[PDB]
Amino acid sequence: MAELACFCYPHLENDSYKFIPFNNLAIKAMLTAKVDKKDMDKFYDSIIYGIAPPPQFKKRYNTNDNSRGMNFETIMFTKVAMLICEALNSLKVTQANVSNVLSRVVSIRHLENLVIRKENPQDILFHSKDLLLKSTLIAIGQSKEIETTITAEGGEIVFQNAAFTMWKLTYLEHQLMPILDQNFIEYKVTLNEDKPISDVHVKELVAELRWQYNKFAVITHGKGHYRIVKYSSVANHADRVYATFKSNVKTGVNNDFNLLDQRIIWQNWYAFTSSMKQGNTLDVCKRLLFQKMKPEKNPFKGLSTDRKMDEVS
Amino acid sequence: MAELACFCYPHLENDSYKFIPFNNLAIKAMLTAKVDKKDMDKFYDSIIYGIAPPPQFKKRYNTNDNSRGMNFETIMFTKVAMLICEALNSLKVTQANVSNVLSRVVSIRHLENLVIRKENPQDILFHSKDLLLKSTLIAIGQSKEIETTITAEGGEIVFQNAAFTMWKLTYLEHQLMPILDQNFIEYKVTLNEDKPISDVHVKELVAELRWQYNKFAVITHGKGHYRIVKYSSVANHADRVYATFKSNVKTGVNNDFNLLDQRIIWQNWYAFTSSMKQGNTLDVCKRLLFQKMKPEKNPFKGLSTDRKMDEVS
Amino acid sequence: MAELACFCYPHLENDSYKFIPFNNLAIKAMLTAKVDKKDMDKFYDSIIYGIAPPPQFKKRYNTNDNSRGMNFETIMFTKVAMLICEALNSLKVTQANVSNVLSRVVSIRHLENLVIRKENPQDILFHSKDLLLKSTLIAIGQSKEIETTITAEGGEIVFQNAAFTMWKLTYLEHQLMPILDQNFIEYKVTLNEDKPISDVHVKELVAELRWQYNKFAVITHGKGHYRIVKYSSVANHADRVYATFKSNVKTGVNNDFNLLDQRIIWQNWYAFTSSMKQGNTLDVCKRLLFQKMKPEKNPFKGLSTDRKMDEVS
Amino acid sequence: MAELACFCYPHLENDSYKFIPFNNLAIKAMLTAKVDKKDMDKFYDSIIYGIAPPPQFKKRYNTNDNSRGMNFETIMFTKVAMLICEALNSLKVTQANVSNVLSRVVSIRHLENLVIRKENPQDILFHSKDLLLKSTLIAIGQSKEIETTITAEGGEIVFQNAAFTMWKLTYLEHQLMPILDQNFIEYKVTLNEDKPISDVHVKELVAELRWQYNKFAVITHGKGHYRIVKYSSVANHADRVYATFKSNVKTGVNNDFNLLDQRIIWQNWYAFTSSMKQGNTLDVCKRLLFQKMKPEKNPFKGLSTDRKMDEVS
Amino acid sequence: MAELACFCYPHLENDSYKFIPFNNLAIKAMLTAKVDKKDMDKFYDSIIYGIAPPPQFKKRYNTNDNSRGMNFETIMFTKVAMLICEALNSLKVTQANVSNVLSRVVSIRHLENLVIRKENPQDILFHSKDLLLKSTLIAIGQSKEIETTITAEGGEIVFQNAAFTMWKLTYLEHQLMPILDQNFIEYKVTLNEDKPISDVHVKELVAELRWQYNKFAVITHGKGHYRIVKYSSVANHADRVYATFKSNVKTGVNNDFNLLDQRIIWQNWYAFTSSMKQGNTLDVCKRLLFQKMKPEKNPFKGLSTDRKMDEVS
Amino acid sequence: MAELACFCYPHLENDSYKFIPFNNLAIKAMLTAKVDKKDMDKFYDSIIYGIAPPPQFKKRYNTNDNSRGMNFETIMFTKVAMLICEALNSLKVTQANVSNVLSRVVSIRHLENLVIRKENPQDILFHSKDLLLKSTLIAIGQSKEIETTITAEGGEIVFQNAAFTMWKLTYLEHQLMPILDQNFIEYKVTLNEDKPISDVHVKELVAELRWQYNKFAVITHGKGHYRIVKYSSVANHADRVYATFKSNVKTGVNNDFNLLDQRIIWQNWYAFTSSMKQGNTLDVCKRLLFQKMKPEKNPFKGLSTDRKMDEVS
Repeated sequence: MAELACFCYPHLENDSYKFIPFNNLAIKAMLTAKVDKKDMDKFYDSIIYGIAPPPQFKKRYNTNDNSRGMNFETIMFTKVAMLICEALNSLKVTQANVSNVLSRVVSIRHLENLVIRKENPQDILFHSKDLLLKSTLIAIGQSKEIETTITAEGGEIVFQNAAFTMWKLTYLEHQLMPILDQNFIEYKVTLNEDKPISDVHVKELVAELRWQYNKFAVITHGKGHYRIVKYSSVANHADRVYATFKSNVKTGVNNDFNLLDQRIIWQNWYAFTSSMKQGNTLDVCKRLLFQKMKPEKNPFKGLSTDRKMDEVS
Repeated sequence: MAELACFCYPHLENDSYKFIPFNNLAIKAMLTAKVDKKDMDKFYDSIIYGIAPPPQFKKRYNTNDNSRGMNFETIMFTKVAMLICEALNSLKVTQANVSNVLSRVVSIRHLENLVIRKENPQDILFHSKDLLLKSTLIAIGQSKEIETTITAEGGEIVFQNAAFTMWKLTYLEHQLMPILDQNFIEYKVTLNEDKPISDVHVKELVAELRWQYNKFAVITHGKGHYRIVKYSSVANHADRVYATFKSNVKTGVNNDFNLLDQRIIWQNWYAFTSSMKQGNTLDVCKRLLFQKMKPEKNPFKGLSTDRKMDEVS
Repeated sequence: MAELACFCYPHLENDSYKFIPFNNLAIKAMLTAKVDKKDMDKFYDSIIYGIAPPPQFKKRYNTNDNSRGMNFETIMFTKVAMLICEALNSLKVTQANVSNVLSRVVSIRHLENLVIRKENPQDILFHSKDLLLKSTLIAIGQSKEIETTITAEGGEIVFQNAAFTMWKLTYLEHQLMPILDQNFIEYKVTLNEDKPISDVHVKELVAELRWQYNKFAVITHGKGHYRIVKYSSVANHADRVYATFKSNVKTGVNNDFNLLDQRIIWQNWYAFTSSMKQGNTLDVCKRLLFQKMKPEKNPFKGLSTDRKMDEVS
Repeated sequence: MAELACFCYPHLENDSYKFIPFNNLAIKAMLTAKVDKKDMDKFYDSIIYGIAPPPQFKKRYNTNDNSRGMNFETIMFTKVAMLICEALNSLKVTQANVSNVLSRVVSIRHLENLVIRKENPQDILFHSKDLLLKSTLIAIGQSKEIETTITAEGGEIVFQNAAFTMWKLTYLEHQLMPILDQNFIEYKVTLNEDKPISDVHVKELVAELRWQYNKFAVITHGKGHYRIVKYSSVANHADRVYATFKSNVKTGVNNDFNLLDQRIIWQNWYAFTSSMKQGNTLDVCKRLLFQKMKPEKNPFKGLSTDRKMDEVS
Repeated sequence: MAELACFCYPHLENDSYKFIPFNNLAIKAMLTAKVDKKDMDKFYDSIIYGIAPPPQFKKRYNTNDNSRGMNFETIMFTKVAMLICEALNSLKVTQANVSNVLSRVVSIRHLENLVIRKENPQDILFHSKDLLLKSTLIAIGQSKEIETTITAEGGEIVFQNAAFTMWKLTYLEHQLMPILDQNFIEYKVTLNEDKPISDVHVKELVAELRWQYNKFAVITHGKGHYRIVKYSSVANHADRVYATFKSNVKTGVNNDFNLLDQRIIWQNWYAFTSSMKQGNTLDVCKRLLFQKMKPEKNPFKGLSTDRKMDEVS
Repeated sequence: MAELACFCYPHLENDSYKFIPFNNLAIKAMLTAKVDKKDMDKFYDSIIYGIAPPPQFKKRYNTNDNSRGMNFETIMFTKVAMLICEALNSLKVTQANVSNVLSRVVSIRHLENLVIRKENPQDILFHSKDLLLKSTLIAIGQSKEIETTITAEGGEIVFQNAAFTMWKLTYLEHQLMPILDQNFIEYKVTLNEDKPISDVHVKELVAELRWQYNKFAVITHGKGHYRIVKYSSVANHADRVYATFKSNVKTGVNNDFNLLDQRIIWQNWYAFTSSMKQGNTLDVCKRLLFQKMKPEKNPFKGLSTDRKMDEVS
């Protein structure tokens, strides 16, 4: 949600730019400041604690009368900012890229989960110093790779095939920006290797997404991995994928919606996304999300019964 | 599991019999006693605390080196024994019925749940003094009525139709005899009124037993209510309904297996019970419980999709 | 240990005497008083809290610089004093018996255990009002009865025959005068009915006193019940039974040592007590307590092996 | 109980094999995997946390619906695996021994007790680096030595002679695989030096195994040390020594049952083991374990009386 | 310190006056009120909680910015007010005495200690209903009696003669108005019966006031009992007895200073009080309190040595 | 109380002896051992934990059935043993001194207080490495110096003159061997510099030992410092100084009783010690300790009055 500027600021090192985090006490001194409408876009200078983000980012931090910001007063904020800076310092920035590299939108939950991944002494982001850089660059947005299992967000593995991996997103026990709804449950399926999947494996995946998580729809936000989210939410997700697609007339990213395997996606979401990709307006697209239909929406018929009978014995 | 003798003893009151509970300290004094094999079947007399159950009930109480008994040292034991005695004192017993009324098998969990029901100041067993007597007599076994909603065991209502009621059995947080497996989940469906159910109501029940609890099979132990238990258990239940049916060559109860509505019972369990009722041996009956089949096992096709589409909006 | 005067005082009610307890705050005011050696034997009058025991009982209560008294500041002291008074008020005392009824020696632990017995809603001292009077009169010393099971001290039944009963003395968790040694373990065997015991029962008792408690000697202090105490203590007990026997030249009690069944008592203690009863001096008696001997000290040979073989299967 | 493969896996280092432990998070990812019945015997590869034991070891780890595995999620699992690997890395393995060195059966409790021994800064396994290697190799099974006091399992010394040592096994307060029965008590006697014991020392041992632990039988599982276990268990031990002896037709170990000193072993167990060693079937062997007999089963008569008389004074 | 009006208000009952306490919530509503300087002396009427003391008593209750008031929000305030009202309701008041009976000065600590005395089920103020009335009337000031032991303030008896009684004032653990100095220790000696004391008793008192409390001076504030207070305070007491004596030109009480036994009072305080009683000014009186002198200030010489020698043995 | 052998053992290092402490687990293994009466005086060898003190020191350690030993299982035991060894390693011992250097009697409380002194980062035993050696050698007994302030035991300074220093002994909050009596209070006065004290300083000391601690007698055990202990104890101290003096016919120490300044010592103790030094028997010496007398026992008369008058102002 938040931009990259809320976490770090650029400091020109006479060849290229360095990036330095903020202090929570420098932000706290900015929420109380009184600056005029000529200096909202320039970084603030709290004499005692250093530089602070510009004042226009007021309503992005958890003040007294605010709850839609992030808990910047936490030990996790510093870790996430150090992660972002360590990533951006490797990637050399130029004098004409700074304004377009600190203005990108990132998911703070993704970054916090990467932090949690890199501190597990038995992970592989804890040993491999290059995999962590690749993961962080993918999360930031300055990379052209696809999020696979080895650089995925993280969570808790609840199913592992020879080609897929299901993670359970632990967004309730976060600190920097936890989910406030106490009824949140969500999963995601990431591919192990970017390559054509076989047919015996898609069946082992769908025979588990139908028996265990049957109250959950399989959708995708465009990139190369599926998201498992309950039906009573599929509405709000549609109104959130259409915005981003429509908010991409600002050409800084080419909106290349990667419609994944149709034998796995919910047929209604496949229809809606195919329409939205072909260039149809909103209200004619969401019409395809609420339309009842049962024409051939079961590729692999005779799956749940097999699981029942294998469970009995 | 335990008999009725473990909870109370008969005391002849010169017209008919009275029934009096035991003391936990009188039982504790019996587990340590040393009686010879002529007096195992006669009640014990612990000089200080009164009468105690016969010594042959040694391995029915939670000693130091035992865990398949009941926690008689608890405040719930006294409540359950008082309940049993208050029920049996109403029903007048004769000098030739005592040996056949304290030798019946009861479910201690059923009695404990009745106790929990009668102490809820907003129940109806808390006001109506006759409904509690009917419920307790049904639980004991000295009644010819069917367990309906108004005299059911109890638990926590998770679904209520116009004709059915689903209860969630809280067997883990019991005291007298809790379930030791920490993965126990089980439900039961009881009818509201003993009368023919309509067809629009069976559909509202099956449209909920297929969407929410899809990993659970619908079985029945013979009486007039369904039990919802997970598939990985349907084996052990079959080996437990066949014993009781086979252990009814001792004619004190006429084994009248009430096969309930076939549109609700799992078809495999319906076949197995119909066979066992027709008088076939065990191994040819359980053969019908593991046989894979999908010939017309969906009376109401097109139900889960309706629930999906009603959930989306 | 303490006398009966430490718990109650006599108040003349113009026909016979009444007995009234003390106040702990009246005793506390006496430990600080300053009385001259003419009024040590007369009751004290603490103006604010009433009468207090005579000052000569100074070193009988737990002061700051004392630990061989009793915890009179406890709720148990009041209960024990009320028990003693309720017993002595029934037994009518005369103007020439008061000085010889408050000068008797009692075991405070016995009285506290009686108190604990009478408050157990499932005892029989809790119902029968006459059994409690008999028990308390036996404990005080104004009765000519023998302590049987039904009026015994109390504890925790660890074995119950058809003729005997073993109790485990809980002297560590007392309040009025607990045992300070944290390695104290002791039992006592009381007879159920005062009558000749059979022979099949003495064998069931000795087959348990040899298998379970083999590190414990069976002794007796004179009255009609056995005491099971470990060998490393049998010395101090001998020096305590000989004193009481020798301190009975003051004829207020006829020392009638009831040597119990020789097939149960430790042969050394039987010899020592028989000698002391015949009128031999101390050092020639205790000579029989340390003399090694194995001439026919096993009446029932072949007992422990039977228990081993019954335990194996 | 568990094999050596559950703790470590071999990694070929181009001269011989290295051995590396597992990660608990790599095992947790294997219990959820879905592998086909061609790859059950090959190590698993959980992309994120590394290698994991083969899937055929499913029911060897404490899952949700399991309790007969080990608590692999504990800090003790890692210590035990590091111990096993440090032992096996010293002993050079060859390309034709790996399949027969990770398939051996070990006692996890033995290994955990060795771990507890090596971290006591005042032990000798804490200083001597070679004694720890000898102890661990004895525990694993790749050594031809006998477990003496200096390389024993461990516990708490409750008796120490000039030739023997009694340890009290603390199996209830373990973490990797504690005993679940809360009535477990067991001891073991190990020899100090492998050499002929004198006669004045066997008497000091038997005079303590008869006075203190009289409810305990002295048995042996074949190796060079005695085990003190209560009689109500001697049945289950017999059915467990006979299996291992009978399961040694697979010649990888020569079953050399070292019947220890007959003056110490329970005569029934000596007879049973001598029979089973001579090659008699089970039911004729266990016949000698339940047969009552008292022909000359007391070599040193007049021992307990000496202890009584030494305790009195 | 506080007046009697702070605790109760008069309500005319058409024959004489009744007295009713206040509510703490009615006082809290008065501290916030805004009354003009015509109604400071008339009782306040907080519409919701009733009558409240006049506003001129503002700085007599513990507000936020105050600590020299009393903790009126405590359960002790209500008890003390009920005590005062129960006393004043017995004593019939007339239409020309109300203004002079609620304007008296009382010691709140005295009243709180009386409350503590009357709730001790083993006191005598707990039984005798007339002694409590006498005590409370003495404390208030509407009685012509002398505070003896049986109606004394209270505390903890630390010494009791045949004629005196020493109490230890527990002013630190009060609630209504505790002493804030955490180094406060003070005693008082009250006479048992108002009658001439013997000579053997004054010696037993002075032989204890010289050995135990030697750092404490014996003074008196005028009434019939001694106060034991440490020397570093005898200054402030002198400046407090002289005020009250000088503030008695307002003749509502006849200042009759009862100089007690000169063999007990500190000679300097005896001289100072005799002077102040004869009618000398302050600075010439306090001159006699700091003058060093040792002419015959030991009536009973040879006392501490006797106590030493009695302590040795 | 304990000897030096209970803390360390000698190990011959081929030139002179080294000294090494014990392990608590090596002592625990010795209390359970079974050694014959030829090897009681030779060090024990617990195979697992090393050397252990000889078995004749059984009743010197806190077992289960013992309380007159020391808490060897504490972290303080190791510190005290390390202190003793570090002291004895400096002082070179010879092959004919070991038996007479580990047989000396030391006060364990003194050593524990030295340990507490050396770990205070603001002491001087924490900086000066030679003062700690001098202090420890004085405590052990291998030095010919007098305990002055700079090498004193320790405690809490409650008075400091220009020539004396009073310490308050904190023996209740020790760990290795605390005082069990909860009414223990004791002080000691040590000289600052070994040199003749003036006369204006002895007066400042006695004017404080008479005002504050008047219930305490000033005694001395022979060395160069006074001990302040309450009168009710002066008996037991006399029976303890006479033993040591009489137990010095074993000439390993020349009993040189240093009778200190007579103007400070209690005159009775001065008389008793002078007698015992002149060579009179016990019962004629203790006669001088209980004799009442007041002939010129006040050198500085007119001291307490000065303190009163200085306290008033």
